[PDB]
Amino acid sequence: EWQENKSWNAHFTEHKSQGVVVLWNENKQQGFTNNLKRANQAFLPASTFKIPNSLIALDLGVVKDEHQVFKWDGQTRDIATWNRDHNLITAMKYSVVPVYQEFARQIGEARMSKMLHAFDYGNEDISGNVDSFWLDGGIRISATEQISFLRKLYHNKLHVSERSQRIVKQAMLTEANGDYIIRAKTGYSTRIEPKIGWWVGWVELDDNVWFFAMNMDMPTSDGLGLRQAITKEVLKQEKIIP
Ligand SMILES: NC(=O)c1ccc(-c2cccc(C(=O)O)c2)cc1
Repeated sequence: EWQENKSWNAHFTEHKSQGVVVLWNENKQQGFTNNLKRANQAFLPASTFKIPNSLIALDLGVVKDEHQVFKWDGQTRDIATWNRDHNLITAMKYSVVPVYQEFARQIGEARMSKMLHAFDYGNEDISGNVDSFWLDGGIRISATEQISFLRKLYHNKLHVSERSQRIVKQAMLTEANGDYIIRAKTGYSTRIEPKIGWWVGWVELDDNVWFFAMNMDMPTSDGLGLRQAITKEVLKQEKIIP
């Protein structure tokens, strides 16, 4: 079941923004959104693709564990935190594209395609460069499809090892306190219009889990913080978090 709650539209417009938030109550098996159509609108995943990319790299032995160090290749890029050594945890944290492009080249077209078919991930189309298709290739995924994929990961039901799924869920850790845990990944798609931002993941409570997927128009990088801020306004209104 899916319910549209148009009162949530204010969380976008009052931030001078436009987008969709999708929530899924795991215990009750019910979904909610401010915009049913945009909840099903398919976009480039951009850096949210680091979730499936991590899983594939781990399960094929491209990445040995969350401590293996991926050396900076010495090229100075415009994002300062990219110009250093990383492991899987910090590469996720800082959304280090060049590390994951190396992952993708080592995975290769055939294995990448097979894995995304097995994951039932979006349109399963990797057309483009093997090392940039999630940024300017043919792959597309909607917010509700992100939730489908995340629910499989949470329950260790994807067609990779349990170990691989546990490690990626560790690398997705974003916030934790006495009230909730958030495991999630941001995305920022700029190479093809429309420019958008993503935030997808879930909120762990003592007695339930709330999955979420949001995207929003992102004409400038100045609004990137709104990905989390808008989502948290929805979570607070629904009393999922204080
Ligand atoms: N102007 C830009 O092209 C640009 C590109 C990427 C980032 C970035 C880098 C690291 C983490 C995140 C993030 O959202 O978590 C975003 C910022 C700015």
